[PDB]
Amino acid sequence: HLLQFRKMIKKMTGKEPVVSYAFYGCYCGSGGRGKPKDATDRCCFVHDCCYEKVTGCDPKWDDYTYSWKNGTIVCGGDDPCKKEVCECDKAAAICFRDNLKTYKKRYMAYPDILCSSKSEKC
Amino acid sequence: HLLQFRKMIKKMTGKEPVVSYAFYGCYCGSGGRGKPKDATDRCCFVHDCCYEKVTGCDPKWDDYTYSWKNGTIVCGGDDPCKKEVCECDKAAAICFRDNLKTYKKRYMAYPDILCSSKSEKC
Amino acid sequence: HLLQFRKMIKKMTGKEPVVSYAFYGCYCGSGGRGKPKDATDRCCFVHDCCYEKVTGCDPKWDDYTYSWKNGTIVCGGDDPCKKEVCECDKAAAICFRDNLKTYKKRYMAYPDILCSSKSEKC
Amino acid sequence: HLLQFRKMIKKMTGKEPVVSYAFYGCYCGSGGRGKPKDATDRCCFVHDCCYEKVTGCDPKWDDYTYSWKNGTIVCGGDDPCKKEVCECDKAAAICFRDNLKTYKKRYMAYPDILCSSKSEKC
Ligand SMILES: CCCCCCCCO[C@@H]1O[C@H](CO)[C@@H](O)[C@H](O)[C@H]1O
Ligand SMILES: CCCCCCCCO[C@@H]1O[C@H](CO)[C@@H](O)[C@H](O)[C@H]1O
Repeated sequence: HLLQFRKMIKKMTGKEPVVSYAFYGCYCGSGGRGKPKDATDRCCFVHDCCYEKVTGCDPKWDDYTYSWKNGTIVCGGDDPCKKEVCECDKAAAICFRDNLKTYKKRYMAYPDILCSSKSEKC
Repeated sequence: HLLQFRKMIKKMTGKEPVVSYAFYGCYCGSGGRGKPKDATDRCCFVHDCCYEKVTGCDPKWDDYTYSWKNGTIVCGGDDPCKKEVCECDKAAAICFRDNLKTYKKRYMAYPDILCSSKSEKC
Repeated sequence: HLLQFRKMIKKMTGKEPVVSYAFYGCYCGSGGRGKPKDATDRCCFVHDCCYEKVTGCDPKWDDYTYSWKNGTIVCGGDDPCKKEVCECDKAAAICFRDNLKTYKKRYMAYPDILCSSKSEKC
Repeated sequence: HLLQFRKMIKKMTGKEPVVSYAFYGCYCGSGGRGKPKDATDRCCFVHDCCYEKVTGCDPKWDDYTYSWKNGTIVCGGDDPCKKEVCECDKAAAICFRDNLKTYKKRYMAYPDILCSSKSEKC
């Protein structure tokens, strides 16, 4: 679920996801188009590619089980699909954390009309 | 150029493109996500696939030359790229015209958050 | 803080504020222009007028103290400014609740370009 | 009309208005909030104040008549209202031209949530 993803980003980043990542660049918002603006935007591009590979369940609205075993997110459960989407999220949150240093405010709330016409492939 | 595309849609549809198509469904707005809501939305999905195939120029901001020879849009010029994008637009405008009968007001200004998580491939 | 405001709207409305109100009409989004589209949009117009009257602090990013004493939001604290902005929020959330019946989906994510040219005065 | 305004900015600035000014700062986008970010943003703030003074017609969607007599935009017509809005536009385009030197890319597509809470008065 996006609300679980949100909690992962918050803890690993220290920022309010809805304000800082929900509309960042060209891929963090809903969908995605053109070429990723930067490192953080690439995180969203990859996460987008991740959700598309998920077939058995709904990555957006399906709840998955996870824990913070030793400061790190650990995805569990017997459902390989929901765990699959949990890993997509875990990887994205860590991706945001690693590239926090290159985070540009000019990119949050970035207008999609300004995104390149040719989109990068997963 | 989107402003030329707009003139094609207006003449072939009789509607103000900025109001009636700029935010229609899941693909007519900027970018696109999930599954096309309907016929008209499919027009935008295809047009989106069209602009992605264009490599040599900018489909969004590059001006191309065309004429209305015999009530039909005719794309000209020596530039194969700009003409290529002109055909993308010409096809979309005609696509809107043919499916005008299935146009649903409930779909203009459609919230992207409600679009499917798995997007259709070109 | 907007994140506290968001919690008020959620509890009083039952809807995710970021999806259902962050882009509603002509005033709920950032800023505001033209004439309020409907009742819900008027809630935002008034809330906008409320934040403009606040002088001593930052209504958007300043945290205020409040409680849910008896199913109703109660604003506290010794700071008259922060409490002032808490009341702006409290009033807006209740405003959304009372007009939930007239909430129109066609208005969430409403394009600002379509908003009237002459804006109503506070 | 905004489409005429757009042609003025293009000729006087050499930039695509929809990309470079439609989302610049805190006032160039639709509506406006807080304090102008810079000189260019002030152009939009003033233009905003200009459109609000117009009463007899629609500055956004009403067409006015003008010409480029001697490299300079000249507003004509017998309609004082439409001419009134033509001057608002003419002044803004010139304003953009004069401050092109201070144009900051970090400000195009600027997130309105980051705009000051107290808006400047016309
Ligand atoms: C009125 C309800 C407010 C709930 C909190 C919403 C927080 C997100 O707010 C949104 O941020 C976007 C970019 O970040 C902007 O483009 C939108 O104008 C703004 O509404
Ligand atoms: C589609 C036409 C866009 C023309 C470029 C406009 C440059 C920014 O111009 C702004 O446009 C707003 C709407 O976005 C208007 O409400 C404002 O009057 C104006 O400041």
